[PDB]
Amino acid sequence: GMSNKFLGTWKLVSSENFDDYMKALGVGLATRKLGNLAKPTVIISKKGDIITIRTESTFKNTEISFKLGQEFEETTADNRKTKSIVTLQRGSLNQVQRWDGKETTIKRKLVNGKMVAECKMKGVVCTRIYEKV
Ligand SMILES: CCCCCCCCCCCCCCCC(=O)O
Repeated sequence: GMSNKFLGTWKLVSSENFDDYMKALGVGLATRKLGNLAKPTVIISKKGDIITIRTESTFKNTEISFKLGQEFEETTADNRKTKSIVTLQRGSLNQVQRWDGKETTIKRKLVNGKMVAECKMKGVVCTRIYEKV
């Protein structure tokens, strides 16, 4: 299953191309301005085969709980109501969200002890680097 090295608290230290990613998702300007300023904490935990990813920031908190390979309903930080799934691939923790005939992916992987999130929408790609704290 998911590596235990994902478990714990992670802090955003770098974000690249997040503004264009949010645009591609259809996020409006005022929300994007706050989104670009946010430096969330992400807390990954597990109870049995249920994994929880909680995101905390001054602007927005989100939380998803899921089993790998099992579709679930998600309300995103930007309040999209999506059909989502999280699966592993070569140890990467990969999330897909689908809504209104659209799709976006968020791939979270461990790289030299950091967690790197790569987000893709319509060929637009974001990279967010987190330090374990
Ligand atoms: C919770 C982040 C700040 C709030 C930003 C709200 C508008 C965009 C939200 C949707 C995209 C979220 C992608 C997060 C990927 C990650 O975990 O780094």
